[PDB]
Amino acid sequence: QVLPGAEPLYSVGSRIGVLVSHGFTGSPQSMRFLAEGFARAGYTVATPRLTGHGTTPAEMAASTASDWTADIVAAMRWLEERCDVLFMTGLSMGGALTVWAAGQFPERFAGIMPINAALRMESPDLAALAFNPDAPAELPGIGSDIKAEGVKELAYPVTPVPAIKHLITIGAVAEMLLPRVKCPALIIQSREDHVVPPHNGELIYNGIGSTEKELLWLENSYHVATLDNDKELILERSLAFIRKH
Amino acid sequence: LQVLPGAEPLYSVGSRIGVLVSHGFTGSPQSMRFLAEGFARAGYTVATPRLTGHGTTPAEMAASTASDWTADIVAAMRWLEERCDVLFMTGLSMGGALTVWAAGQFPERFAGIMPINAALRMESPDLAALAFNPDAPAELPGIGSDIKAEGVKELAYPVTPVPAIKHLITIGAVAEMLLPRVKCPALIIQSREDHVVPPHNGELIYNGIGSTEKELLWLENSYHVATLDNDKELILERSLAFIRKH
Ligand SMILES: [Cl-]
Ligand SMILES: [Cl-]
Repeated sequence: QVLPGAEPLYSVGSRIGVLVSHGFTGSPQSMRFLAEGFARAGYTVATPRLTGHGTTPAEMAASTASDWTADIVAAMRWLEERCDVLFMTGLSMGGALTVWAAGQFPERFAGIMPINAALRMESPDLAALAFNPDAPAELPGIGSDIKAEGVKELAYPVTPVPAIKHLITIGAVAEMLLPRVKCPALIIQSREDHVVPPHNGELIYNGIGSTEKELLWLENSYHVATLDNDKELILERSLAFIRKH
Repeated sequence: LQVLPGAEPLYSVGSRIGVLVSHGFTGSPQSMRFLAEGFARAGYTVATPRLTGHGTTPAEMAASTASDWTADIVAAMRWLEERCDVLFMTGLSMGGALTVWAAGQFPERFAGIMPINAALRMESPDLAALAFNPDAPAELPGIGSDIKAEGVKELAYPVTPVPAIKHLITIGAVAEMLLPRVKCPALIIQSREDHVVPPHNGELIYNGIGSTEKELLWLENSYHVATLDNDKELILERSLAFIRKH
């Protein structure tokens, strides 16, 4: 059973496609505005629901980084059916999957837009839960770090402790893949972010092999930027980035 | 399954002070045997485990994970705690990343650690592109015996099983992120020249741990599998010295 509001978005338009990925404990709700923005400009758009997300925390507890990378591949194949040119964007772990897909399939994307990508969590407490034989099954949730007032994210209200190692793994693999990324990149990072360190944007800008790259700092959003004050700016810049690459 | 000849674990019961000795990815206890026997002849209780999927077949290793390997280190820690009041841990490559992981994960538990050429950051795009690759082969060419001393052989698999690669990187990253939590005394042993794991890994550890007592020992005459190499004697001697003094 899919929680209401967490369903995936598949829209068919032109032969230019965009893959949009949400992050860890979240769902396609956090990406909907953006996804809709691209479909409305006429692009084909795949915004998958990642395995164990938008259902229950227990399901997520049993999900892995192999599932999630397979979800991105499956969405790339859906786009390659409909499309000649692909872009990918994503929030947080979705932004790490974006970097991962572009390093993994270096010739396949015309461009990427990672947003607050979670390559390095830099958290000793989080690392101390990855393989803790004495840890609770769940902690309090990671959701709704948003500057704009009265705005809600559909995400689990808790963090499933067995899934934590898989977040850290996707980030690590994406960081090591950075020099293999060569497509144009628009790296969007919140200047203040209380979930993923802002330095991740510099990390990406400084490590990729792309010759065409820009680091765009968001001044009016925290972590969930795609639902925040800068959501419209993200859409505008990303539409211009698509149009020009 | 049958354990390969030479790949048997080493367990030795001795005093109230114990040492957990961990080998690395595609390797086996044989690469740690010289060190482990040394600590046992000195009278210490010694656990040198055979990691899940290792010293059997590359197919069994393909089915083994980082949850398996950290659970192996946890059970060796439990075996030592039954027999011992004080614990140390040492290990080579992924076993040295596991040594960092256990000292960060259980910060009061160890009196000291000696990671050797610890594999926290492989810094290899080619490896990272095998981690979740839907088109990769089942096996690659092996990583075994990067050894400066001529003639010396390591008992490690002759191939790298591709699916196990994601777990190597996971352990290294979790260890790296735990570094500020490592507080016990540390002897970080690193080969100055290493064709497997970047040498800068020793600096990374030295600079990131919270330990007030720490030493970086650079090995001038060994490559990666230093526990088998020209500097093996120096490593045993300084590790025994480190144990007596902490
Ligand atoms: Cl995330
Ligand atoms: Cl290793």
